[PDB]
Amino acid sequence: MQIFVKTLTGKTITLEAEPSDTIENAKAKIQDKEGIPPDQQRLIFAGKQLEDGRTLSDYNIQKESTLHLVLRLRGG
Repeated sequence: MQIFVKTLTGKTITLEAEPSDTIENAKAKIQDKEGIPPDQQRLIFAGKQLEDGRTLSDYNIQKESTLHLVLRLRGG
């Protein structure tokens, strides 16, 4: 799937993932692009706060669907 997330800084990051992938994994993939450890990340999906240990599927990110990720930095 094509994942798009906007950072606190308005930066668009594009990632590849499946519904089966975890939120934790998604954060790790973002880190590789953002440079910010998952510890400092606050990732929200369609206004709903994401929990670690969950899947993307659990939040209705199904195959060939879309995502609505809003990412903030801790301290911001």
